[PDB]
Amino acid sequence: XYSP
Amino acid sequence: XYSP
Amino acid sequence: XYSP
Amino acid sequence: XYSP
Amino acid sequence: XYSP
Amino acid sequence: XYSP
Amino acid sequence: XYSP
Amino acid sequence: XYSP
Amino acid sequence: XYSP
Amino acid sequence: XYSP
Amino acid sequence: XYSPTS
Amino acid sequence: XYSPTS
Amino acid sequence: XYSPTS
Amino acid sequence: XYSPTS
Amino acid sequence: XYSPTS
Amino acid sequence: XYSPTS
Amino acid sequence: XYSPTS
Amino acid sequence: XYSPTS
Amino acid sequence: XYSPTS
Amino acid sequence: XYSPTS
Amino acid sequence: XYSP
Amino acid sequence: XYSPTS
Amino acid sequence: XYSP
Amino acid sequence: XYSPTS
Amino acid sequence: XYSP
Amino acid sequence: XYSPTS
Amino acid sequence: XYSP
Amino acid sequence: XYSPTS
Amino acid sequence: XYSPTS
Amino acid sequence: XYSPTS
Amino acid sequence: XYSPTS
Amino acid sequence: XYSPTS
Amino acid sequence: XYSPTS
Amino acid sequence: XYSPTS
Amino acid sequence: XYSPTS
Amino acid sequence: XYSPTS
Amino acid sequence: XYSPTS
Amino acid sequence: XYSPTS
Amino acid sequence: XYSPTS
Amino acid sequence: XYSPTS
Amino acid sequence: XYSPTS
Amino acid sequence: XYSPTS
Amino acid sequence: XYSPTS
Amino acid sequence: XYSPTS
Amino acid sequence: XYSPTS
Amino acid sequence: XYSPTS
Amino acid sequence: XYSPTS
Amino acid sequence: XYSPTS
Amino acid sequence: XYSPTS
Amino acid sequence: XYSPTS
Amino acid sequence: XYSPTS
Amino acid sequence: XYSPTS
Amino acid sequence: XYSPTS
Amino acid sequence: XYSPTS
Amino acid sequence: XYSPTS
Amino acid sequence: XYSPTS
Amino acid sequence: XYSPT
Amino acid sequence: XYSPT
Amino acid sequence: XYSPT
Amino acid sequence: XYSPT
Amino acid sequence: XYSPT
Amino acid sequence: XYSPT
Amino acid sequence: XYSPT
Amino acid sequence: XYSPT
Amino acid sequence: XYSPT
Amino acid sequence: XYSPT
Amino acid sequence: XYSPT
Amino acid sequence: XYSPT
Amino acid sequence: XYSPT
Amino acid sequence: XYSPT
Repeated sequence: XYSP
Repeated sequence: XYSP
Repeated sequence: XYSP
Repeated sequence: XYSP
Repeated sequence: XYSP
Repeated sequence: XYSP
Repeated sequence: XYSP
Repeated sequence: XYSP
Repeated sequence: XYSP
Repeated sequence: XYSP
Repeated sequence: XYSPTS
Repeated sequence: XYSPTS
Repeated sequence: XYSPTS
Repeated sequence: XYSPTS
Repeated sequence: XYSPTS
Repeated sequence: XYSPTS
Repeated sequence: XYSPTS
Repeated sequence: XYSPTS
Repeated sequence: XYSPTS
Repeated sequence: XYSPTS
Repeated sequence: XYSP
Repeated sequence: XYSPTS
Repeated sequence: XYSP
Repeated sequence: XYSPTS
Repeated sequence: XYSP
Repeated sequence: XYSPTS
Repeated sequence: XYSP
Repeated sequence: XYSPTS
Repeated sequence: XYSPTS
Repeated sequence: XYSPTS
Repeated sequence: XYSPTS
Repeated sequence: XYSPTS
Repeated sequence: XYSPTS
Repeated sequence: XYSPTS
Repeated sequence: XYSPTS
Repeated sequence: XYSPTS
Repeated sequence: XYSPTS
Repeated sequence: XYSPTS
Repeated sequence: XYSPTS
Repeated sequence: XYSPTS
Repeated sequence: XYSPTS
Repeated sequence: XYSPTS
Repeated sequence: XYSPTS
Repeated sequence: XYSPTS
Repeated sequence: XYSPTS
Repeated sequence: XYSPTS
Repeated sequence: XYSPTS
Repeated sequence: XYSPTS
Repeated sequence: XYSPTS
Repeated sequence: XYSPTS
Repeated sequence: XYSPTS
Repeated sequence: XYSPTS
Repeated sequence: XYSPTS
Repeated sequence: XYSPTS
Repeated sequence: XYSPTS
Repeated sequence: XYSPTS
Repeated sequence: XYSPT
Repeated sequence: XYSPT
Repeated sequence: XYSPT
Repeated sequence: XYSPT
Repeated sequence: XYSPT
Repeated sequence: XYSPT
Repeated sequence: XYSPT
Repeated sequence: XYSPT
Repeated sequence: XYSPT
Repeated sequence: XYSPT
Repeated sequence: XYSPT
Repeated sequence: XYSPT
Repeated sequence: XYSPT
Repeated sequence: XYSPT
């Protein structure tokens, strides 16, 4: 997986 | 996977 | 995978 | 995969 | 794949 | 694939 | 493939 | 392929 | 292919 | 191919 | 291929 | 292939 | 392949 | 393949 | 494959 | 594969 | 695979 | 796989 | 896998 | 896997 | 995973 | 796995 | 995992 | 696993 | 895990 | 696991 | 774990 | 596990 | 596709 | 396609 | 696809 | 297609 | 895909 | 197509 | 995918 | 995926 | 994924 | 994932 | 994950 | 994770 | 994790 | 963790 | 962790 | 983790 | 994780 | 993860 | 992941 | 993932 | 993924 | 994916 | 994908 | 995809 | 795709 | 596609 | 497609 | 397509 | 962990 | 983990 | 993990 | 993982 | 993963 | 993955 | 993946 | 994937 | 994929 | 894919 | 794809 | 595809 | 495709 | 396609  |  |  |  |  |  |  |  |  |  | 010019 | 020019 | 020029 | 030029 | 040029 | 050029 | 070039 | 180049 | 290049 | 290059 |  | 390169 |  | 390189 |  | 390299 |  | 290299 | 039917 | 039927 | 049906 | 039938 | 149906 | 029939 | 249905 | 349904 | 449903 | 639902 | 739901 | 819910 | 909820 | 809640 | 349910 | 269900 | 269901 | 169903 | 069904 | 059905 | 059916 | 049917 | 039928 | 029938 | 019938 | 019949 | 019959 | 009969 | 029985 | 039985 | 039986 | 039996 | 039997 | 038998 | 037998 | 036998 | 036998 | 035999 | 034999 | 033999 | 033999 | 032999 998760790359905000 | 997930690339917001 | 998923590329918003 | 998925490219919104 | 899918290219909205 | 799919190109909406 | 598919090109709507 | 398919070209609607 | 198919060209509607 | 097919050209409707 | 088929190669139209629609 | 099919290669249109829509 | 299919390779349009939309 | 499909390789458009949208 | 699909490899567009959007 | 899918490999766009968005 | 998916490997974009966004 | 997914391997973007954002 | 996911392996970006942000 | 996830292995970014932020 | 999670990479804010 | 997660193994970044921040 | 979590990498603020 | 988590194994960063901060 | 947690890496502030 | 967690095993950083701070 | 926790690494402030 | 936690095993840093601070 | 292989043995599609209908 | 291979042996399509209908 | 392999034996798609409908 | 190969041996299409109908 | 393998034996998709509908 | 190869040996189409009907 | 394997035996997707609908 | 394996036997996805809907 | 394995038997995802919906 | 295993039997995810919704 | 195992039987995640929602 | 095991039976996560929400 | 085991039966996490929320 | 075991039955974490919130 | 060891956590049985015999 | 070890977590049986014998 | 090890998680049997014997 | 190891997760049998013997 | 390993996930048999013996 | 490994997922047999022996 | 590996997924046999021996 | 590898998916035999021996 | 590899998918034999030996 | 490779898909033999030996 | 490769699809023999040896 | 290649599709022999040796 | 290539489709021999050796 | 090529389709021999050697 | 050891699970004999 | 060890699961004998 | 080890799964003998 | 090991799955003997 | 290893699947002997 | 390894599938001996 | 490896499929010996 | 490898399919020996 | 490899299909020896 | 490779199909030796 | 390769079809040796 | 290649068809040696 | 190539058909040597 | 090529048909050597």
